[PDB]
Amino acid sequence: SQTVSFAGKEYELKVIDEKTPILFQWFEPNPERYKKDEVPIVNTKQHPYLDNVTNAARIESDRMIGIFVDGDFSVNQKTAFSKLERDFENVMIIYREDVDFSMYDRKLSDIYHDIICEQRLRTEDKRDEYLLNLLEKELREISKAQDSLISMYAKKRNHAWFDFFRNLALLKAGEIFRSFGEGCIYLDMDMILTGKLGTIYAPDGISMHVDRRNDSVNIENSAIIVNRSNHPALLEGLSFMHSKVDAHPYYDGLGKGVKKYFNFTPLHNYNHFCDFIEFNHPNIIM
Repeated sequence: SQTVSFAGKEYELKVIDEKTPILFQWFEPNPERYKKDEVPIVNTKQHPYLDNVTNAARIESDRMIGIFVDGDFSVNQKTAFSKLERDFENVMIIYREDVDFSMYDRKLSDIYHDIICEQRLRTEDKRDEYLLNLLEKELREISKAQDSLISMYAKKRNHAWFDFFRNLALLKAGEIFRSFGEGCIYLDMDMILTGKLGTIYAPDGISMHVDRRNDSVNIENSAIIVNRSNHPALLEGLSFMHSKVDAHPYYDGLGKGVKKYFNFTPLHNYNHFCDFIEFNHPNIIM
C-alpha cells in the first residue's frame, strides 16, 4: 500500500522486520592496548562501546546481535571474544578473515587499466604525463599473489580499513551471520538502545542516519538499514569502490552510491533528501 517519493519518483516503503539482525563493527589497530583477558573493544566511560553492544543484546533478546571485528588479536583475545559469545545467547563474533567477501572483489590490474585508458583518452596536451607514468609503474609492480583490492584493504590499519569492510558487510547484510532474517540493521557502537526496535520501514528498504544536531543537517554512515542482501543502492557504492585503487578519505563511496541510486544530485534539495532517507528511532539514542 504505502509509498513515499523523492525528486519526482515514487518508492515503496519496505519492511525491516523484527528478526532483522543487528550488526556492530570494531576494527582494532592496536590490540596491545588491552589488559590480559579483556575483550579488545573500547569500554571506557567516555566510549563504553562494549557495554552498548551488550545492552542492545539484552534488550533485543530475539534478534541476533553481531560484532564484526578485525585486527591482529592474540589467542588470549580470541578467548575473551569467545567468552562473550558464551555469556550471551544472541551475540556472535564475526572475524573479517573468516568471512568470504570474494564475490565483491576486483583485481587491482583491472582497476589500473580502467584508470589508465581514461587518462590516455585526453586531449593532446591535457594529458597528465606525471600521473600516467606513476600509474603504469604501479601497475607493473603488482604481483599475482597480491592482485586483489580486498587483500590490499585487509592489510590496511586505518579508517579506510574500517569503511571498506563496512561497505562489504552491508552488502552481505545478514548473510554475514552465516534465528535471523535477511536484512541488516547496522549501528555504531556509540548508539544506545533504550527499548525494542519493532518493525521498521525504509524507502526501497534502505535508510541512513541523519544527524540534526547543531541546527545543521548531515547524512552520516554511522547507522544504515538494509532489507536485503546485495541491495542495489549499495552495489552502486561498490562500483565507486571498484573505480579507485586508493580512495581518498571522504570520497565516500557508500554515500555516493546511495545518492546515485535515488538520483540525488548536487543540485537537488539536500534537506528533502535527508527527510526522505533518514533512519530515526525513538528507542535509539544516536
